[PDB]
Amino acid sequence: MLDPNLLRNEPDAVAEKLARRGFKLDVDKLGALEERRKVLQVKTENLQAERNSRSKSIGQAKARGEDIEPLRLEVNKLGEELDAAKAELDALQAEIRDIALTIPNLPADEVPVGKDENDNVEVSRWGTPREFDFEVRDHVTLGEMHSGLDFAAAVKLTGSRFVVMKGQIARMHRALSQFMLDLHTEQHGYSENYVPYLVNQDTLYGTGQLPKFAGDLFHTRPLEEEADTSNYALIPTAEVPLTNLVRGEIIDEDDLPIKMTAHTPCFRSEAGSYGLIRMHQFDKVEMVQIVRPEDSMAALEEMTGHAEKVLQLLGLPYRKIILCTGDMGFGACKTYDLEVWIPAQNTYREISSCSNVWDFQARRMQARCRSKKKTRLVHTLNGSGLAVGRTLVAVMENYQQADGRIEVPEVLRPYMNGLEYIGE
Amino acid sequence: MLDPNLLRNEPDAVAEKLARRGFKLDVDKLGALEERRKVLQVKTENLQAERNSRSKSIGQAKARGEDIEPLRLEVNKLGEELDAAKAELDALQAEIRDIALTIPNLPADEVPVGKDENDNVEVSRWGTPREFDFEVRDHVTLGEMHSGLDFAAAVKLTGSRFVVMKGQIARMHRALSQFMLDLHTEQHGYSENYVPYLVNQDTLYGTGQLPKFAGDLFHTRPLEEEADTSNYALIPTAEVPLTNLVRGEIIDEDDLPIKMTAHTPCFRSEAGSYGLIRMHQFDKVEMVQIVRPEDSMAALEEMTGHAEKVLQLLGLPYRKIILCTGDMGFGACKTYDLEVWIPAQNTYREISSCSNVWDFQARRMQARCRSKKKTRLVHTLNGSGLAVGRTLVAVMENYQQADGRIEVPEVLRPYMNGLEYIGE
Ligand SMILES: Nc1nc(-c2cccnc2)nc2c1ncn2[C@@H]1O[C@H](COS(=O)(=O)NC(=O)[C@@H](N)CO)[C@@H](O)[C@H]1O
Ligand SMILES: Nc1nc(-c2cccnc2)nc2c1ncn2[C@@H]1O[C@H](COS(=O)(=O)NC(=O)[C@@H](N)CO)[C@@H](O)[C@H]1O
Ligand SMILES: [Cl-]
Ligand SMILES: [Cl-]
Ligand SMILES: [Cl-]
Ligand SMILES: [Cl-]
Repeated sequence: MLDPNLLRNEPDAVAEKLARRGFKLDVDKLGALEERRKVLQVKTENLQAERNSRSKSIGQAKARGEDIEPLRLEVNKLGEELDAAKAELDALQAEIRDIALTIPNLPADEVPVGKDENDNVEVSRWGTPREFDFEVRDHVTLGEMHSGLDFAAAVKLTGSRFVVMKGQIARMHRALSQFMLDLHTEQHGYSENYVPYLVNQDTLYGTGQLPKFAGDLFHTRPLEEEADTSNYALIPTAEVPLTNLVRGEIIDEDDLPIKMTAHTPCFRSEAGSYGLIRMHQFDKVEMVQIVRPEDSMAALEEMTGHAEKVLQLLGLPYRKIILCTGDMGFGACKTYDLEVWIPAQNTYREISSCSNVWDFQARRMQARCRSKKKTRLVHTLNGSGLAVGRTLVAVMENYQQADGRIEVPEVLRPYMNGLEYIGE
Repeated sequence: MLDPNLLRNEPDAVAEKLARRGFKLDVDKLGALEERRKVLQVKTENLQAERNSRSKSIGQAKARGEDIEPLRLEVNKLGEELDAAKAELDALQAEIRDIALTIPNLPADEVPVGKDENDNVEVSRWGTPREFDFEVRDHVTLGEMHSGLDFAAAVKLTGSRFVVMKGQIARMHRALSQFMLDLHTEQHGYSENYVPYLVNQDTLYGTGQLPKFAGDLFHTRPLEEEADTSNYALIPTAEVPLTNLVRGEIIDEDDLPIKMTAHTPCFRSEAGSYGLIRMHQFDKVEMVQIVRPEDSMAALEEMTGHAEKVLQLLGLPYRKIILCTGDMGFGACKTYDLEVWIPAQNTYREISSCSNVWDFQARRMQARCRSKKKTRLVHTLNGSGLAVGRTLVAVMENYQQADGRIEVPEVLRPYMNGLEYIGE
């Protein structure tokens, strides 16, 4: 959520910034509700003043032995009017909140104005794409040659946009996630976490999947024996459980930054999309940071660096892209995307997204920090380090040999019993 | 499913064997439906004989120039009677099938007759429980001392029967699953697999979770853009996707055994149950075997051995229990359970279940083998090698020191950057 004070005091500048990312802030609707809220706030106060007075008058009557019955009808009619007003006020505060929750984050000033993917700016690149001395085979070809990718088996087991990985390919996918977690926990100061893969409605509201993106998720039907408390959704990213670990907390500023990593499957309905490029299930090693507000922009650099180190150590050429206002996620105020070289596509494909979410989720979770005094909202960040299946594609394609074998990157050989190549 | 021929030809012996496991086979209901099926089969044949004859008579009329209109009414009335009969027959064949699918597996003759957990027989044991020279702390205590188990964080993120693991505890849990997969793939001839965690209705019918155990599962609501093909359930065990990989196949007997392993989260509604002992989500390294019918009992020994090797290499004392007729799972014909020593409970707790499922799932999946000649059903087996959270509990409790630190078992130190102990 955005600061309610900016929406009440500077709506025209908020709308101006939100328009840059393609959101039209309905200033007139919002202002009408906001105005009716103040009118109701006063109406309850006046009704309470009148009730207290008539009730103090009913006291003078009971003391003077007067007819204390007409004033009793007066006080009860006021008590009803008060209740109707508090009811209208609560319903109104709920409508404003519902609206507040549909508003995306305000973008950082250094974010370039743009409409879509074509307006994102390349800020840097590393490594040089391999000059192949043969016809480049794609990851589906390479997978099937090695009997390691089986899309038909997954359709039989579940349906489309699912995969079954077998043998050395499955081992490589596994090695990649172990290498990522070990890098981040042993070298980048992240603490490892095993989190639930099903989360509740409060958690989803916390990181911003709710109320607007329910359709992007897999929802589980409630359990018979947990009838009213098991309305769960499958996690779309480890950012969701990880960021919510500080939900409703007041952290000592000296205990910040909190750096968390986790390796989980990720589940996406993939609505609106028509091999291992966009699945319903995919693994990702996630990085989450809880920081002081003064440190989030530094933390974004640090975290992107951590994601970049995975690519560098695996010898995978990539480029760093700053997203434009119109290509960011709902909760982001600034995003860097890392795009890896895919030989078979003769282009760079997204492998990570690192964002500074500002105080947007902290406001929804009421995640604050103290100095050591008064409290204020922390900032949150999240980035992939990395999306494992996309890394596997990149490794298979970039390390393929003329004979169809796949060279195991040096850093993965200890995770693969010292194996030099996939296949014979 | 059981062999339809045993149910039709030897029902009294089938019922006798099923009663041993507490199932009352409704021989009289089944026999009534079976009988009405044969009557309908004949009724359709007679109606077809009559229609063909009257239709051949209608031909003699068209040839002789006779009134070929009454016979036309006769042939169409017969065609209707045929349709009603084929409709009654199909509805009946569906009722019989529905019943066939509720019947549990017939138990092996060496399975002891018993009513519950108290009638299971200990067949062997390994190792001696540690003689503690201090007050034994439980895994919740040990977890919390090391800030590695957080049950309150999981309730906030999702709800009850979920856990959040952090730091060296999460690392140890991770190390355990890596050690298990590496043991089974490098030493026990299992091929590694990355499978979907959501599966379809056919898959669930295949391994036997359906039709009887829908309530034990988490079900996902169908996706808007996959409206009629996304009625999925979360996998309760990797046995489900793994065993179904051979569904509808005819395997060359020389390609058997098929040995598959996988590390997945497992999701159970846990209906009827009132720390890390019975969660809604838990990890398990599963072993699955597809074998010739002559090899399943040998394969059960082999697989239990593979599960036992995990416990031995981790220096964890355990006992091997043969389940009695009344304590087996629906699809099992024979089960060995490995139960590990839990110091804080002064008893052995289940860590693995290894079963010979016979041709029960193979019959549902129509998974057959040829020699490279004619075909016959394969046998399937599955066993935990092992349930990861239960192994973590066992390791934390059995390796705890007087100062609260946890000694890292020798085999896990390479998976934990050479760490000797958890905590300082
Ligand atoms: N549906 C999907 N399928 C696959 C995929 C990957 C490999 C094989 N098969 C499928 N990757 C996805 C994906 N959705 C996202 N990703 C990959 O995940 C990365 C990060 O995802 S993101 O949505 O851009 N951002 C977050 O979720 C944040 N928590 C930061 O990680 C992206 O850069 C992609 O590489
Ligand atoms: N709900 C549950 N929770 C936990 C658990 C474990 C650790 C921490 N928290 C929870 N373990 C379970 C469990 N249900 C089963 N297990 C563990 O899984 C083992 C095998 O499960 S079983 O249902 O007995 N059999 C299968 O699923 C077969 N696929 C063979 O593995 C059992 O022996 C238990 O140790
Ligand atoms: Cl429902
Ligand atoms: Cl505030
Ligand atoms: Cl529905
Ligand atoms: Cl048969």
